[PDB]
Amino acid sequence: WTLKAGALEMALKRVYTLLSSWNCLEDFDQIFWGQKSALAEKVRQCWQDDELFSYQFLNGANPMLLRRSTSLPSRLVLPSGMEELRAQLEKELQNGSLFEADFILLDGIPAEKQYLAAPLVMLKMEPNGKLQPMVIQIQPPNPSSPTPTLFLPSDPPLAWLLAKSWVRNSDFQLHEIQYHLLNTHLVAEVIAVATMRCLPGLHPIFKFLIPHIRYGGHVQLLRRAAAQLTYCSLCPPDDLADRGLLGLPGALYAHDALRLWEIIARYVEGIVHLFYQRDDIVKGDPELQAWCREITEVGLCQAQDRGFPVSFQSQSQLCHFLTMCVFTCTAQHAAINQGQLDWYAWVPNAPCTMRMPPPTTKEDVTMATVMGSLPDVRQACLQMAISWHLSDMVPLGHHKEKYFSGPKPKAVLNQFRTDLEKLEKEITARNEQLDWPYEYLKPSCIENSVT
Ligand SMILES: [Fe+3]
Repeated sequence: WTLKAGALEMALKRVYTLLSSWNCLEDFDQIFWGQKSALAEKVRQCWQDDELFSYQFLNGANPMLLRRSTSLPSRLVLPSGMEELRAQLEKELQNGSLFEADFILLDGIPAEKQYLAAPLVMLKMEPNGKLQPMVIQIQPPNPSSPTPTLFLPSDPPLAWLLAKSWVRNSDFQLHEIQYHLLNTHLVAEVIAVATMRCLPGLHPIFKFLIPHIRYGGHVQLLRRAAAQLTYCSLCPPDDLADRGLLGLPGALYAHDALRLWEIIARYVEGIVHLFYQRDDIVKGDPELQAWCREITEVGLCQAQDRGFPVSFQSQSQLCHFLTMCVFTCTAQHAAINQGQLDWYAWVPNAPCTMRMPPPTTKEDVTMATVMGSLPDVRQACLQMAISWHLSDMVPLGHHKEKYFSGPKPKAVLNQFRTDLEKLEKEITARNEQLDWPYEYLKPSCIENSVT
C-alpha cells in the first residue's frame, strides 16, 4: 500500500492483471462496431491539425503537464543558424506568451520491445486563446548529442508528424503512469489505509472521508513519479498557480477544477468547523496527528520534503488537506480518466507504444518510417479496448448515507449539492456553445469515489 520500491512494482502487476481481463471479446460490438463518441469522431479527422495537437495540453485527457515558461529550458540547446527560432522564443517569453510541455521524467528510461523518448514542446499562445507549436525536441542533450535536432512546423510534413506523434506517445506514458495510476489511484490507496489504520469509524473525519474510499518500467517511471509527488501538485489553486494556468479563459479543465475546489473546500470547512471548533482542538487530536504522519511519512515515503504536512496545527491547514483528499478521489480522477474514450480511441492521436527509436534528423522520414514507429493493429486495438472500459454510480456529494446525525452537517452537505447543481448548469450551458466542449468535470459525471 506504500509508494515503496516495491509496493509500486506490485501495483503495476495488479493493473496488468485487471487490463488482461479485457483482452477478449467482452464488449466487442461496442467497441469496434458501435458508435464512437462525438469527440472521438472529431479527433479522428483533425488529429494532424497543429491546433488539436496543442489544444490537448489544456483540455485533453492529460491537462497536468503544460506550463507557462518564465525562462527557456536549459535543455533547449539551439543550434547555430536558427536566429529565427531564437528571436521568436525570445519574443514570446518577453510577451508572457510562451508555454512548454516538458517530458523529462521519461529521460533515460528504456521500455516485445518498446521505445521511449523524453521530448520538449514549446508552444505560443496568441491573443486568440489558441496554442500553436513552435518547436519539438524529442531527446534531451546528452553528452554525445550535444544538439538534438529541432523539429519545426515548417519541416517535411512526415517528420513534423513523427515528431508530434512521439510527443503524444510520451504524453500517453506520463498521463497513465504518473497522473492517473500514481496521483489518483495509488495516492487514494495511501489515504484509504491510513484512514483505516489511525482513525476509528466514529472519528469525525473517518465519517467524512469514507464514502470516497471503499476500498519495468513503468516501474522506473512510477518510482520517479512517486519521487517527485508534491503536495501542491495535488491542489488545483496551488497547481494551476504554479504552472501559470490561472487567468486563461479557454483553460476549461483549469476553470472547472478550480471552481470545484472552492465547492469541496466550502463543504470541507463547513464540516470541520462543526467538530473542531478552533485550532486548539485540531492540534490536540492525537489520532488525527497520527493519520497525518501516516500519510506523509509512511505512505508517501518521507513526503514532508515535498510540501506535505507532518502535523495539522489549524483548521485551515486541515481543510486544505481534507479538500485535496476528496478532490484526488473524485474530481481529479474524473478529469484524468473520463477522456480516454474521446482522445485515445483514435490511436494515431495517442499511440500507446512506439516500435522504432525516435528520429535523430528530420531527413528521410517516410510513411514506412511513420507506420513502422506507430503501434501495430494488436497494440492499437487493445489500446481502444482498455480506454473504452476505463472511461449505476453514485455522483459526487450524493452518498445516500447518513454517517452524520445532526441538522448542522445535513445543512453543509445540502449546500454542497446546491453548489454542485450550480456548477452543473454552468458547465452544460458553456459547453453547448462550443465545438470542443469539456465535460470530464461536470459534477454529475464525477463518481463519489475512485472505484
Ligand atoms: Fe482510474
